[PDB]
Amino acid sequence: ETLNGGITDMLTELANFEKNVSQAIHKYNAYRKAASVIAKYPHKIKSGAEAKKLPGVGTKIAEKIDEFLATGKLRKLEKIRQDDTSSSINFLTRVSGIGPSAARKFVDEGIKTLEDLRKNEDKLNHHQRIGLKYFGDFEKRIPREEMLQMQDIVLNEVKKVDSEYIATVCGSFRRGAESSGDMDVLLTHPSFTSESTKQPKLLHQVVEQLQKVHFITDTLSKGETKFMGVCQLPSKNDEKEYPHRRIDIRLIPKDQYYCGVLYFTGSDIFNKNMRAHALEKGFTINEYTIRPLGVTGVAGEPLPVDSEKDIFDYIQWKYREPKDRSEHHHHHH
DNA sequence: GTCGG
DNA sequence: GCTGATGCGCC
DNA sequence: CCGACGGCGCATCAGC
Ligand SMILES: [Mn+2]
Ligand SMILES: [Mn+2]
Ligand SMILES: [Mn+2]
Ligand SMILES: [Mn+2]
Ligand SMILES: [Mn+2]
Ligand SMILES: [Mn+2]
Ligand code: NA
Ligand code: NA
Ligand code: NA
Ligand code: NA
Ligand code: NA
Ligand code: NA
Ligand code: NA
Repeated sequence: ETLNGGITDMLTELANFEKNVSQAIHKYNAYRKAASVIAKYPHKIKSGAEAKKLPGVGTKIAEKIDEFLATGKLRKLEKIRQDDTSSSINFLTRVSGIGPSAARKFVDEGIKTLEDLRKNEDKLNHHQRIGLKYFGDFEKRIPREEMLQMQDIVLNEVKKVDSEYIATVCGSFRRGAESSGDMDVLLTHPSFTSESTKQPKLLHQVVEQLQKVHFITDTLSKGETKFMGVCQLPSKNDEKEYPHRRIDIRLIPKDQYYCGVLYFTGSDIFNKNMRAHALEKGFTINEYTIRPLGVTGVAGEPLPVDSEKDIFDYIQWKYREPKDRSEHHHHHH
């Protein structure tokens, strides 16, 4: 059903090879960009020349597209698929906590399959152990209806610790997706701003309560402002158990909420595009601030921002609503 | 790998 | 302890 | 070996 679906799958697959196997993070991003603009292109691509007009598609991808349009495949990708070392490395990176470095190391030590991973628990750190343990569950997408139940648990229990926390479920959920990979919760509290931490355990207290009602079930990593863990909906009595889910919680300075929500709403590729455009307009954006770059490449004072749209306005973009910050594709008949 | 120099 | 590099993660 | 490319939190290491 997807317009230019073959091409866009081909680019995503090369991208992943580059990140996981080549550890070539810049080529990964070039292939992701190429895939993103091709998938948002509303016409069927017929040659490499055409694709080459799109920003981020250059001679080599045009050559591949030309090849893919002739044969319906890419010999470069056939070779990679036959390579059992690449394949196992690629696979191992899908476990949370195993990245391209650990995957390569595991694979040359004879750990090539899940079965092999579950045999060598003792080599895994705590993150990796938890990612192994929930590997199948984490592959499942969360239906928006379960996101609503998880939301109702998180808001209720946040309120119970302190009425002046505000929690906002961002990510794909806030962009309106019908399913989400995980749940990302943006949290503020007026004791925490860019200038002061008036209370010390602001994030912890929330996490503690979420463990106490048995909603958060495991921890991957945790600091003063970002928690990363596992969570799970409580089931109907006797009914089947719900799969475990990833949950991310980020506490942001109350007075930098808009930059924070912009960041945490994504998509990841919108953020990258938006922040790249800001750079070429002479601004630098992160989850806290938008700052102008000095003539010498150095960021100055933060600019005032009273809404998400103020940030767009600064870099001369039409405000795009959350739903329009997702990636999209087109269809053929 | 692509683009701005 | 601090700073800076590497690895892995978030959007 | 042209160099930038989005920006940063948490975990852990190295060197001081
Ligand atoms: Mn579709
Ligand atoms: Mn489009
Ligand atoms: Mn998410
Ligand atoms: Mn997440
Ligand atoms: Mn028809
Ligand atoms: Mn994501
Ligand atoms: Na097609
Ligand atoms: Na181009
Ligand atoms: Na991974
Ligand atoms: Na920890
Ligand atoms: Na489970
Ligand atoms: Na631009
Ligand atoms: Na205002």
